Amino acid sequence: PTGVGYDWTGMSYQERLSGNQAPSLYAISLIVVFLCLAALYESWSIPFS
Amino acid sequence: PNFFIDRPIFAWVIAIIIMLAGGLAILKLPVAQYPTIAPPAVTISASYPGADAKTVQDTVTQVIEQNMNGIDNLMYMSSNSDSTGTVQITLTFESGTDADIAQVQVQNKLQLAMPLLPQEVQQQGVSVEKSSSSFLMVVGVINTDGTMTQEDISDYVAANMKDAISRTSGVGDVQLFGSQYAMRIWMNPNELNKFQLTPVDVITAIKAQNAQVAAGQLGGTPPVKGQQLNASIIAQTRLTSTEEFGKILLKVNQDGSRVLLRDVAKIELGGENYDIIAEFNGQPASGLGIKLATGANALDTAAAIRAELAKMEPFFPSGLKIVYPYDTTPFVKISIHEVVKTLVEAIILVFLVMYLFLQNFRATLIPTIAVPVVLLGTFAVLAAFGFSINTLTMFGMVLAIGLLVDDAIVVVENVERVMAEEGLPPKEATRKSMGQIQGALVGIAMVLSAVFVPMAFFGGSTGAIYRQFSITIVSAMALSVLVALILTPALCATMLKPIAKGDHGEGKKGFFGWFNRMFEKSTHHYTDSVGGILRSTGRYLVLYLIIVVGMAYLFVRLPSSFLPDEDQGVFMTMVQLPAGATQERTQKVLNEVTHYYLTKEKNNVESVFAVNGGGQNTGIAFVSLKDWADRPGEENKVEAITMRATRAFSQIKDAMVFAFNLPAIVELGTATGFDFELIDQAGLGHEKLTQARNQLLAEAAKHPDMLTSVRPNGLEDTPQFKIDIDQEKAQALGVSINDINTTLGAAWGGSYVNDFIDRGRVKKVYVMSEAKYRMLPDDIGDWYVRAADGQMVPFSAFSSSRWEYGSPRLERYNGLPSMEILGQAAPGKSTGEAMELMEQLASKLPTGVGYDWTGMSYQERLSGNQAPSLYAISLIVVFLCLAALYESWSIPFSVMLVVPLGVIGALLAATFRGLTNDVYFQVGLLTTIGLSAKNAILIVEFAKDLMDKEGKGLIEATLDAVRMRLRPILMTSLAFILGVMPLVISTGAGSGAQNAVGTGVMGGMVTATVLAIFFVPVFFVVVRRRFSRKNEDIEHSHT
Amino acid sequence: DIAQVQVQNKLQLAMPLLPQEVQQQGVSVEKSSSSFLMVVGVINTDGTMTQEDISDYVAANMKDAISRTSGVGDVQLFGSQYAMRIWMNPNELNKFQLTPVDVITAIKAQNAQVAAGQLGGTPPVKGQQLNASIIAQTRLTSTEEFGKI
Amino acid sequence: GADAKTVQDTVTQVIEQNMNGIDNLMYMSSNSDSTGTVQITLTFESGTDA
Amino acid sequence: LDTAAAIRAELAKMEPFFPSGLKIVYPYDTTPFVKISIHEVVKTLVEAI
Ligand SMILES: CCCCCCCCCCCCO[C@@H]1O[C@H](CO)[C@@H](O[C@H]2O[C@H](CO)[C@@H](O)[C@H](O)[C@H]2O)[C@H](O)[C@H]1O
Repeated sequence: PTGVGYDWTGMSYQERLSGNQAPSLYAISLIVVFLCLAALYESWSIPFS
Repeated sequence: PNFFIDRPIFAWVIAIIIMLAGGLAILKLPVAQYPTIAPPAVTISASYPGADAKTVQDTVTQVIEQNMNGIDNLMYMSSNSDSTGTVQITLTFESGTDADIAQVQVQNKLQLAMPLLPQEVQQQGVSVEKSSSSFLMVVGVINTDGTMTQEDISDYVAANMKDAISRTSGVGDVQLFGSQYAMRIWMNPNELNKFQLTPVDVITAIKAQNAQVAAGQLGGTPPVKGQQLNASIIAQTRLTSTEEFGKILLKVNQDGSRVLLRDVAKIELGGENYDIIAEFNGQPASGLGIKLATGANALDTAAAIRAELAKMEPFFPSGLKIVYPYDTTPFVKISIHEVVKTLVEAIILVFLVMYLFLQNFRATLIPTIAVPVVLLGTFAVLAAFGFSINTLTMFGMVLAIGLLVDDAIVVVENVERVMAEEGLPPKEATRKSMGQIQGALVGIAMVLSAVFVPMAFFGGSTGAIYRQFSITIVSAMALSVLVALILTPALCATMLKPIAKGDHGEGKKGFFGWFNRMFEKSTHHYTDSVGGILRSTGRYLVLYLIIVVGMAYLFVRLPSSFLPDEDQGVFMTMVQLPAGATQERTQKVLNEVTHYYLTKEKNNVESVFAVNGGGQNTGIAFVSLKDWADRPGEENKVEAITMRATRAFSQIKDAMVFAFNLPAIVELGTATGFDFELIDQAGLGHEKLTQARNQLLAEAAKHPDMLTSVRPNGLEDTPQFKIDIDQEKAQALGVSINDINTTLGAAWGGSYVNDFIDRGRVKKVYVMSEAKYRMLPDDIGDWYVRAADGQMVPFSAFSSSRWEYGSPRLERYNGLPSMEILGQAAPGKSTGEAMELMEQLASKLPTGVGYDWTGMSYQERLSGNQAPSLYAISLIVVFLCLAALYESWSIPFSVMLVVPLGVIGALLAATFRGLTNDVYFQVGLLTTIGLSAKNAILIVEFAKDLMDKEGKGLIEATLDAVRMRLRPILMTSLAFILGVMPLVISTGAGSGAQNAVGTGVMGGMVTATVLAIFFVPVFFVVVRRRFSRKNEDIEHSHT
Repeated sequence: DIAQVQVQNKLQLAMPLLPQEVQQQGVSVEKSSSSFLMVVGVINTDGTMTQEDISDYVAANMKDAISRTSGVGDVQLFGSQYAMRIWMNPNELNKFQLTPVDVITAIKAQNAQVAAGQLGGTPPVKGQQLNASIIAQTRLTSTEEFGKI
Repeated sequence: GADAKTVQDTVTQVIEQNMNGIDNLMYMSSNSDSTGTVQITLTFESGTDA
Repeated sequence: LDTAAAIRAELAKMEPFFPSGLKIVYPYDTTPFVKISIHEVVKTLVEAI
């Protein structure tokens, strides 16, 4: 009924945390690797390739 | 550097990364109006019901000032002992101490003296609190139907909202203003003398019939073997209603009928205490003071608290509505809105200059990219070092905009300048040009951070204040020189368009460049001229000395504020009734004040909070004003508002009432002025010291040419009421003195006796006299004390009564008896001098009359001997760095000599606006100096380069140099002064700052550069004439 | 600091289980030294005063601000502060039919402050004009007034 | 000797209103027993100074 | 050496409100030694230069 909600805590809280962390983490990490290659290698292309 | 010219995209990558660290830093960057600035203060508060000033000073105040030994980093200890029975001891610690550790040490030394306190104090509370007087917001609570009083609303407040406000995001401390529902029994004296009863019986029976009892449990361990049942055994449950307390027994008569509580007194859920009485526009109200969480954003906490109350709005009882007296937040949104507008605006202006001078969209696109970055990164390094977006940090940004604007400009310019001069394709041009300005750039970085780090190391609140700017600006400057060394040269080599040798695009533009000629012509005019002013020198040295001396005179004749007072959307008008006054009179003058603001300020005043604030004797009104867009004019602003209000309450009253606007940062050293503390040190009487204070009243009032407005900061003695109990007569009749005093006490002050439990919240239970039977001294006759053998004795049988004098508010300083004395320096004179004359006057005072400083006068007494040492370090570090950059111990003087030329024009205009030598003015001063020196440096170096690496003469060289350095100096100062312009001519929110910064700066830039482009080569050329014969002249060499 | 406060914390778990003589005579928690950092001496050349007078001056004018210096662990006082000292006469006590108990209880009665009160105290009556302090049983200041006990 | 709904609206709920402005707090959870016990657990941001 | 200097300022401050003839004396203090002892290491370093 109305106003009866849910949560995870302890164990399940921290795992909701790793879920919530997955996408941004491959986002940031993937985008860094990009910069680093475009930087070491003077190319815009090698990063897309 | 040279490196990135060929590695542009490496440059872009670092740019990007600084940007994303920046943008990230910016998305999640805290905001408040000002950063934490005040030394840590913890106040211990406790109340002793019924007590007078000396009772709380001499039973509790002192037991704590004796047990507060060995706590880390004590700065000073200061206590009020109010006749309301409350005692408040303020411990301020060394600036930058762990707030928390301090407080816990304090709370624990307290928890150890706790057994040497009286019993009422122990049960009434001793609290240890961090004392920031800065509440993020005050929400007022009202009822449209006017259904309830204040005590009801108040209890509602304590019962429903503080829970859901304190759960709101960003809300740190939540505080309750008012008295909750407590069980209030108003005794009836005649009704009690009736039945052979005293307050003793009242209290004692009340204790019997209302508590819980050490309960017990069935099947309890260890049970018997094979046991079966185990559950809770309910005992004496605390009483729920008045209706049950009426029926509690006080005395059984012979003929059986019982005498209940209901009989002898009026019984009601009442207020816990009724000293403080509040109206929001005449409608009764209670209030909440919300403090922002630590490391929290102010504006969201505002918006969240607001959505939180708005949802709860429909479940408010009949007619109750939420209102807003106080909110630092909307002003914060608008000041910040205006700083962003500025930074962006200066960017647009730089664009307009760069275009309308270099007239090529790509060139103008570069600096456009440079600053957003330096901005972001700066935002980031400050994010890294953990600052916040406050007035000090953002205006610390504005002040550095000139350095950013200039760093980018110098480079793009010199490059273009090189192509236009020589006809290299863009790259080789940029390499050449970076080649020209590189050594300078690292140099400038070193001289700039040489004037900006020393100001960081200042001490106390002022030093904090400075550290904000110092760091803000070293970061902006740092990132901008690097951007200048890494990206921008690469941006030039890349997106910059080649310009034909000997171009200058002279004329050609029928529609446009009818200007380029004008500027070319005037540029030779210019060279012509400067050579002429090196042709004879003397005049211009005199002229210089003139300017310097003027610089100084003006300097002396300048005012010294701390921070400008700003129209902050709210202010307060505080009220003081004559000594001895009552609630109703004070209250009267308040209703008159309130109605006045609502009358003769109908177009302005939005709302008034009247706080008849215990003690009675004083009252106070917190005042709200409508949004800034509906108070446009000059007479509609706080200046005028407060003036017309003090005009109102000046003559026409029997009570003194002033109306004022607040300092910006709440805990402000009042500029010219001081906090003197006069201390008693010999086992001396309060009498003697008060009379000593009178003496220094006479001695400081006799010196108007130094000191101005010297005052005590407390409430003077008032007459009090002495009731001398003939103990003999009491031991005679057989009455117990414990019973006489404890009954008397219960009668006029009251006694906290029990707790009760209403609706599922535990609340207090007091017992006092009904109003009308404890008011005027004759009421003493109305009360009775029963002996051990059982008979009634009126009080006028065993006591004598009289009037006398006493002090209601007993003050202490660092453990000893003292009297606090505020004061400021004569209209012209300085605080330091005044403080000195105060020492010479107070030196006239008695043995056991010693003196000391605190707070404002403390902070101002120690870290003010730092100014000269820090600018000594600055002069020497800056000098040493330049001595390195040029290869001379002497040439540095040719650039250090410009420093007055900018300073002079700043104070000029600053006096012409009659502003004040404040922080904003001063960091401005530096900034001004700083660019004056950068440009001086670029010119000096260019000259020298010509002399050396080309073997050009000295005079020709200076000419050439200054010539190639004319076009940029102008572009920048042009851009700057033109972006800054709005700071000077802007009102709207908070523009006291905007103007204060802007003025000195703009004036500064005008005289700075207008002087620079003539005095620099003079400075150079003369100073350069204290060096070697052969070489001299010069013009051969060998590359 | 942290240590001091955890230890002081377990000490609060022992505090209501300690007697009142102990509680009111003083329990102290110190992160202090092993030995003496220094010893400050207080004297009088002319010998105008005895020694206990000097001592009183030491706990009355001086000791409080020394134990508050930042960085000072403990102060020890070589001597005692002035306290109102009553030395009973035993035979004199059997004489008048009295014991030390009477002494204590009576001394408690004739010497304290008391929840006094206020004329015009809130809530006053409508149209009230007076609001002032009611002075009560004052604690006794001198030896002589202890004589009359 | 006290009961549960007694300890919670006299001791527990009184404490959770003073736990405002505690830094690096993740979640708050409290038990209120008639065995005489009342118990409050504050779990904090991962890595907070204990 | 610092707690020392602070106790000096507090005491020097307390001197004047003392009664008739009172004087402070110095029986014990580890400090003058610390200062003067490290000071002789200094005289050394310099003369040695
Ligand atoms: C912002 C763009 C820059 C262009 C602005 C040009 C205006 C210059 C304003 C102030 C500079 C002083 O201007 C200059 O003063 C000196 C006088 O010492 C003149 O110099 C002249 O006078 C003195 C004698 O009086 C002679 O030794 C000198 O040979 C002679 O040519 C300059 O020819 C004159 O132009």
